[PDB]
Amino acid sequence: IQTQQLHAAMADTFLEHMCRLDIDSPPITARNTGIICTIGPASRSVETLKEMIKSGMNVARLNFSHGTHEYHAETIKNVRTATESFASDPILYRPVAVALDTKGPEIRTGLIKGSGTAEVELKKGATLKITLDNAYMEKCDENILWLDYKNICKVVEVGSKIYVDDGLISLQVKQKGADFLVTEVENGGSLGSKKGVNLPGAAVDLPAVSEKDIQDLKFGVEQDVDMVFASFIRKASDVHEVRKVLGEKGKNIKIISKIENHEGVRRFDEILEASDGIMVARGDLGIEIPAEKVFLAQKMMIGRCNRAGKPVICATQMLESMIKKPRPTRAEGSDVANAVLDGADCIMLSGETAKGDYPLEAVRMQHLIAREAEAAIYHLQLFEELRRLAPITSDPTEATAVGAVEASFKCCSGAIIVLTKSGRSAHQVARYRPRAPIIAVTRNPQTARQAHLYRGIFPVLCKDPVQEAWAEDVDLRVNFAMNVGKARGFFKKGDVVIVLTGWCPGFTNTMRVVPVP
Amino acid sequence: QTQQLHAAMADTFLEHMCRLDIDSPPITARNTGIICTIGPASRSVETLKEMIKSGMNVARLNFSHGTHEYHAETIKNVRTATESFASDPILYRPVAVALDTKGPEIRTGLIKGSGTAEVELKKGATLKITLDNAYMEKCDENILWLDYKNICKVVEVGSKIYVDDGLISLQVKQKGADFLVTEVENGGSLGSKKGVNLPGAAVDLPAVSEKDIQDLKFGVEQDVDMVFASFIRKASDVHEVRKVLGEKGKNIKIISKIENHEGVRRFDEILEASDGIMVARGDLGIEIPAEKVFLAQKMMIGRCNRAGKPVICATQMLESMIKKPRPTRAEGSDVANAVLDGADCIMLSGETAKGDYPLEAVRMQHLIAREAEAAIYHLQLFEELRRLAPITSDPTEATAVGAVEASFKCCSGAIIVLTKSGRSAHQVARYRPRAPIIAVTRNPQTARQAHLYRGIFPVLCKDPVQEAWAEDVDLRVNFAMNVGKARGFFKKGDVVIVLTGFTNTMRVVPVP
Amino acid sequence: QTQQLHAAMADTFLEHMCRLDIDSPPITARNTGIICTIGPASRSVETLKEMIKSGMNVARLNFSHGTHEYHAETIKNVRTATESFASDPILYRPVAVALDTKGPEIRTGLIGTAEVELKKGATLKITLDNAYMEKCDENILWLDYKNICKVVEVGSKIYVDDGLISLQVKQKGADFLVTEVENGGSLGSKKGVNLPGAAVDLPAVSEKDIQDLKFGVEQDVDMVFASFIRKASDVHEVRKVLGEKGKNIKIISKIENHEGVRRFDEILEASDGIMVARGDLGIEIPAEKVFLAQKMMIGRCNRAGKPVICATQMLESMIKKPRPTRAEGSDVANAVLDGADCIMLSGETAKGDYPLEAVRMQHLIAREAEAAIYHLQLFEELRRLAPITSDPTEATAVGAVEASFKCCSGAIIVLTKSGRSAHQVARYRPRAPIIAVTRNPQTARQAHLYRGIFPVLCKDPVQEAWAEDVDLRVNFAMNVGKARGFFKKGDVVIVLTGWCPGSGFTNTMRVVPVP
Amino acid sequence: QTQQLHAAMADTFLEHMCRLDIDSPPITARNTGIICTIGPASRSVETLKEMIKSGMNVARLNFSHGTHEYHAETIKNVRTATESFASDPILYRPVAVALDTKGPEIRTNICKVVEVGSKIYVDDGLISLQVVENGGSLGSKKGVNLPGAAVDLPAVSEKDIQDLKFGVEQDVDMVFASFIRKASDVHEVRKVLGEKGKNIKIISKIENHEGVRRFDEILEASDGIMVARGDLGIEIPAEKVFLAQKMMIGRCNRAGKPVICATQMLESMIKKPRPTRAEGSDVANAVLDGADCIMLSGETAKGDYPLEAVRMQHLIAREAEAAIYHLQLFEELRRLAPITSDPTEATAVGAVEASFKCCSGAIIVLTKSGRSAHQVARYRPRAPIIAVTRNPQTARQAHLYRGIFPVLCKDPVQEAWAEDVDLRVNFAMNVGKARGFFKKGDVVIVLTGWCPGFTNTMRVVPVP
Ligand SMILES: O=C([O-])C(=O)[O-]
Ligand SMILES: O=C([O-])C(=O)[O-]
Ligand SMILES: O=C([O-])C(=O)[O-]
Ligand SMILES: [Mg+2]
Ligand SMILES: [Mg+2]
Repeated sequence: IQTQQLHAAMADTFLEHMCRLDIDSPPITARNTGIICTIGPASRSVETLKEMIKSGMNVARLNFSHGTHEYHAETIKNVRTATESFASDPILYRPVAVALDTKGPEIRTGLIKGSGTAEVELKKGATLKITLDNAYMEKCDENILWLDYKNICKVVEVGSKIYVDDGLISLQVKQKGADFLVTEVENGGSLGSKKGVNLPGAAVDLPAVSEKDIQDLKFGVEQDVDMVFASFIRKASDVHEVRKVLGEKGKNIKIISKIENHEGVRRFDEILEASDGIMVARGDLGIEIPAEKVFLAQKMMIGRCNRAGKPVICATQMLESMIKKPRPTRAEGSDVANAVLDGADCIMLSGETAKGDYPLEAVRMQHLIAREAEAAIYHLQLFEELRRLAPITSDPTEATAVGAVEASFKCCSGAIIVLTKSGRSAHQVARYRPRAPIIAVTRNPQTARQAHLYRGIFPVLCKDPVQEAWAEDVDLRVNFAMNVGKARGFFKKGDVVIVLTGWCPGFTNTMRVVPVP
Repeated sequence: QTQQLHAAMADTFLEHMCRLDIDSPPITARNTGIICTIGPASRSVETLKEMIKSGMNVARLNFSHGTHEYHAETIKNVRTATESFASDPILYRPVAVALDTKGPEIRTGLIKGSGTAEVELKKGATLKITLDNAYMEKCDENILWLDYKNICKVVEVGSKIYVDDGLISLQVKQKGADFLVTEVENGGSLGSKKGVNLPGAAVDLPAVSEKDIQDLKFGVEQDVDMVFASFIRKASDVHEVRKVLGEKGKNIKIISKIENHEGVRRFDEILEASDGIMVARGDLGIEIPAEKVFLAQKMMIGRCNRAGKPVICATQMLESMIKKPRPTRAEGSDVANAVLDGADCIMLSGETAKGDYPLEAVRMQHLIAREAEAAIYHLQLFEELRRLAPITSDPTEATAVGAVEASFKCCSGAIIVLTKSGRSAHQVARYRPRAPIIAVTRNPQTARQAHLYRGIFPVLCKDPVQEAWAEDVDLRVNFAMNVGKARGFFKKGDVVIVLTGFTNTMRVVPVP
Repeated sequence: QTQQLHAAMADTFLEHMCRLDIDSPPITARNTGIICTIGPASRSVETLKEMIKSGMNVARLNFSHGTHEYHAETIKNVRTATESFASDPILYRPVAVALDTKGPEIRTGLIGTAEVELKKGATLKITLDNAYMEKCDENILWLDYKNICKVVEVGSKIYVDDGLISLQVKQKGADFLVTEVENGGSLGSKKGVNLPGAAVDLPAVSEKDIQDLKFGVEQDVDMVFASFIRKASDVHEVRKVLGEKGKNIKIISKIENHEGVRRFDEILEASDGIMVARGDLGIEIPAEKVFLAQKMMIGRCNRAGKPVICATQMLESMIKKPRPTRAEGSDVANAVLDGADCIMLSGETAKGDYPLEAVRMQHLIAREAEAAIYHLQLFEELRRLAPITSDPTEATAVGAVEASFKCCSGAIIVLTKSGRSAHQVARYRPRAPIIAVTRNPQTARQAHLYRGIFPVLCKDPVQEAWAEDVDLRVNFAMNVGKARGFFKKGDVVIVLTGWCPGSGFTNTMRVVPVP
Repeated sequence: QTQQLHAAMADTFLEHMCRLDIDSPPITARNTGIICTIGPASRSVETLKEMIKSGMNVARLNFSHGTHEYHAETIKNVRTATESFASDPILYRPVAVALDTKGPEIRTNICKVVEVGSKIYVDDGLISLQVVENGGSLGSKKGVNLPGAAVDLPAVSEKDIQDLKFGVEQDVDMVFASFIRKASDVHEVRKVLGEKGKNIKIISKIENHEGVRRFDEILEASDGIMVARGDLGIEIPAEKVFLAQKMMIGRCNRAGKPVICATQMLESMIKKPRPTRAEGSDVANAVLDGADCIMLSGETAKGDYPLEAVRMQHLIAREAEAAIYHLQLFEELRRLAPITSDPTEATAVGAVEASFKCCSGAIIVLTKSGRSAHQVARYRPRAPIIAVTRNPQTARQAHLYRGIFPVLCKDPVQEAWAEDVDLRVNFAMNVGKARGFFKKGDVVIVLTGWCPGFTNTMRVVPVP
């Protein structure tokens, strides 16, 4: 039996491509889809972080909706300690990126009985009074809930719907007031502490980048984070507000815009052009818009991101049951596989790794599903379509990238080795979605960390000193990439690989089809 | 724009995705059938009436549990709620009845103590699986009885044993002809009569057991519309089910359930022998690695679409809705991608049998499937189905593919097909048109069995046969006109396709 | 297998080419209409009879020459030869009459069959003095375009005999032109003249054209080939001249210059059809660009569902020889493969020595080319590019063609009054021949403009029961296909009819076995 | 826009036709080679010089007429005219020499192969006979065709053996083998050429039904194919020739072997200064079919306007090359290409893909034998392939492939391979600039090796 679903790859129709998908055809060793994991109490120790990197974590996500600046600074220190514990072997060292997820214009409840882990049961048809009196921030119960959004009574109306936690608890405003709302519980359950609140039909007037967000962003600039997941972005000027706060010191920090509402979907095109990447944050999105329409927004945003060549992240509840169970549901396995088939550069875990009981199992399961799904990609149709929709340009590097991907398909290349300084040449290869893994050799540690945003880029950080002869320096990094693929099992001596370098000390314009040793 | 028609005109699948519009409302008609498992939560006539209104098309009865007395009351309640809408044939919705056989299953004994007595299995503990029937009703943390008497002949040291949907995992360390000491790998609250899986073993249990025979015969007496045959491994298994149904139940459809590696490997011969396929991801996710299930699902749905047989994607599609009133983002995506794969039917098993939100589950499947039907890249699917269609001289196939083509060119409100056995309407559903298929029939069984096919909206006509054949056809056609008008599928001045008669007449007619 | 069905099953156009089999015989039916120019070599009733037997469907009358009496006799002979087969409606082939306009032509003077040798590099003076009209020589030349000096410039090119003689304008006199011969040759009398880069100021419809068009309305012509159409307003002038009496006369606009190509879209919308008139076009634009205009116009006509004619010099060597050249054989096949509804002969039939051999050769090539069409790709593209509409006939038509591919129908039988339902089927280009049954003799004749339509004229009286009248005409189409070899009983065909007497639209499709 | 780039972006072939623009000017480079038959009208050194200036790439010598001294002289005039431009290596265009064999010809055991009622055709099918049907003017020593008969004449006669060895001694670049009917016939030609002429390309001419029926054996055994429509149009029905032409051109494109469309492409230009509309369509459609080369045989040997015929083919081929639906053609050639791990094929297809992405002005290929240039032309790029070589034979033989513009580098080999590469690459830059293919600032694709022997390096560089 052939491997990597190569029999399905030869199908002349997408229907026959489906008919040839073989569970007995093993995939390749390399996994092209990046894995972003949210760090929390269940994954903050250096010990867990080490195994998580070994399990397939590429980006550590820090959710600034919780915790103080000292809490996150320790998380960053632990991430770097666990990551650098493998730095002794540059061939096996896997770079790990650090991502700052902003709180954003969030609405959160108060503390229930005074404990963040405490909870209180709610019943259907019961009455719960929402208050803005700060005398009940930590005195929330089954009858009084405190909110942090002071202007709620001016944006919701009688008969409006209010959702708590992840849309699980629903409330309808029956009575209004100056600083209180009397709502009826429809969908009862356990109400916890500091849970998220959504007002779908309302136009929340909270700042896209609040003062806390500005302070949190400056903290990220000082901690040398690699990217920013900016929450509740609904327009391009919001993306710009984040970039100005990052200022000159953080020019190279990637801004990933999170689409979590209808306006963000409506204004997606202007948002995508202004951002470095997009996150389909299905948690809030699944509450702001009807649940049955979320898959339309996901496939649309991933499609437009592939067309523009910018990274897109599918996130939230991909393996939600693994928070309490060691194995996912069949729906969860399909969701991860379908996200990769959609064309998502990265898949995310947020809860399965931050607080769940099986954080390692969740990361390995994502690694396994993404690997199987990448082989099931209909590369024949995907590559030609990406070719037909690519604007014609006289940029020599873009021609080198598409020429490398085409050559990698013709000879079934073991890898595409790209020597890059900023990552751009490597990104231009990933935009055409080659089957072969992209080994991006760089001396810049930031671009090595940021390379995980693009599908298929395996960044390797060269710590060897710069040779005086440029041809020797190039040959060093290529040989460095050769040893990485050999040691990681991507290729072996005698296999064929594509090598992307420059010809003279500017941009990658040289393409070589070389044997491995 | 509506029906995602701006995306439907894209010349590339990538642009078809880019044009998916959450503000583009779908049509009223919902093409994908919804099969619901009946249990304590949805067994009552009053709840069953709401189930039909919520969008339920097929009632599924899991014979792995319950007596014949229990299921006969379920079937009695299903027909009572269904026939309570029979006073209006325009609005009457036919509901099929499906029997899910137990099959070659492996289940644990009753834990010691109460019937609800559960035990706890801790990771790093030992457990001795036994056949001694003395512990059949005396299971605990140390001993555990199984109903598979040949387990010691197919398993060896180092193999894995799964209990309770693979949530509990065991590793056998020392094997004997009577005892099997094992090491708990995961662990959890272990209950009674829980299913057991042996992935690396070749279980030699009968495909159609003694209990399966009496259940199948019982299904024939209860006039069931279809049978779901569990753990079908080879085409010879399908023939055994057909043999039991015999002459009395020759018209009952056999939907083979693929649940193991052997069934996937022999899917071609199983599909040829069966009337349909159920991708039963529950056991399949335990018999083969979980990360490979989506390959088997997309393979089986594709091959069934290629063969024109109905395929069902099942199990845990909206699992979190058992306890919660809203699904997860992965579950909403799982339903949509199942419909985008090409699945004729989607199923609920626990979300409707024992869950706290059975009507919400059905309602959610209705919303996602209708939304996913409009997002189907009909342009590429039709071309590929035509190209890959086996060449025939059958006049009925040329008429069927002509009606679907004509339904695209004019974006018809529906395709009205007059049929007795349903084969005419099935030949239209094979090419997967966007417009709904209003299949008018007088055969009650045909109207119930029609739910297995995508897009077929069956309507039962109880009018007597007129002497003049042209008089009778015009009545059935007008009965379909009033149905599509009442259900909001089309309106006066809209254009629909009519298929009459072998079926050889195709008409484009404005709605009166 | 036959009709290149192995090449038709190819999944790529390259493999479709690789499977083209010279040993795969085509079907009996020929879908491309053949238009033949009548002249001294083909005007007799006897010769016209053999032309119909050889495959002639439309008779073209070139009104650049001949008087109204000469042409009236031609039509009488055409109708005499055509009606000589009227005794058997099963084998009767309708024949159309087409009037080719004189148009804004420029013609030289008179030099008694006298010929003058023009030498390269010599000086040739073009004058407008009507005193040199009958005295044309190697030194002085007279034209009938009295406004030539105001539209041509110094350095412009002038062509004098179907592009054979080339001239370059060196000086611009008060009422004359001083040119330099570039491509010399034998200069005759009253030869056509082309001014490529100039904006000719001649009326689109001249006084002679008005009378010749009125003559066409009175002689009951089926179509008009309107010469040198350059804009939509020209087509309207032709439509207004035809008036109410000739409202149903199809106007085929002839594209013969750059402006006609540049403004093609406005011309096509206003016309009933298009002719790629490559004679003048090959002189007004560079010859190497003509195939670009030909394939563009044929493509846009296929997209709009309007008839297109490829014309001029398709078998030019057959004027003097009994066999065509390899370039001529390829040209006809490529015109059919491009998507042309009709192919034309103009000279190979009017004055050549082998008029019948030219008609049979077009019939043979068109039949072979029709089988080599990549119907798989063509139908898919025509399907994807077809505007979505709620017209019941359009849905029925595309459904019939789809069904004919699914079952390899032997034919598509269409019952039509005006021809529209048959035209709507032909626009999707089915492989099977379309048998259009009609009682209207004009729609039977005009149907030859559309590819694949085999018109048959039913002379039986209208039955009182509509179902009997439908069954009569359908059975008539069955006997026609049987006698002509389109199918044998047991074959499958598609039948397009109405549903009620007086529905007003073709809405019923039946896949029936052949009687 | 230019080069029919608006029509190139169409998503369907029908829309590609609808967008063909007579006002969209083509590029300067002409990719289709032009083969001209030399005769009394084109043998002078003066005329041959103008013939090269008009666009002639291959000189064809028809050994059906003339003695060895006539043909030996003709080669001398061709080489004299060709080398008259050798003083400037940037403007020198190599010219190939082709030997067209007489073959098993019949000209005015016949009684043992025909029967009563059989057809006999004389001249170019102009006179018909039944054992007179189509009368006419009969000349001396005219060709005769027996369509339904199985002629038992030797595939390679004694005259052919002596004529083929004569080609080996005159250093011809290729042989046009007439009336090839089987693979064993092609092998007979290779044996006569022997070891001394192993590198002489054999182009098999398909002129009868058996040749079409046995086409697959002939393509595998030959270096190239000629659709010789003259004899083919008499042996098989005239209306069926376009089927054989499109079949043979397709199978050659699939196999990556050169194919020549020949005979009567501009036949009326023997006596007239302008072609017919059918002739213009024939040349353009042959290029659209995928023909590597187009031929003239009579329009250049004896006609009154040999130069005008060469320029007209040059103009039509350039116009037709822009009208090719490259989008579908490249995708189909890619999907139908056997999967291989050969770095040169991966390098070649990557260069063609990159040339489409940046609309490159040229694809510069540094090659010794021509293989790397041939592998690029098989994927049919829109951009011209400038093949830089030091081998003079491969420069002449490169004209058989569509799009290859050969340039002969006479500069000495530099010691550092990087300097030799930079020398030859800049040589290609000066050639394309001097010919108007590109200008400074344009982008081109450069194909070289990586070490001082497979071509594996591709560079996307601006024109200096
Ligand atoms: O913020 C998020 O990640 C979300 O809403 O899922
Ligand atoms: O006048 C014409 O018909 C032409 O130019 O072909
Ligand atoms: O001999 C030839 O070249 C021909 O017949 O075309
Ligand atoms: Mg956050
Ligand atoms: Mg005229």
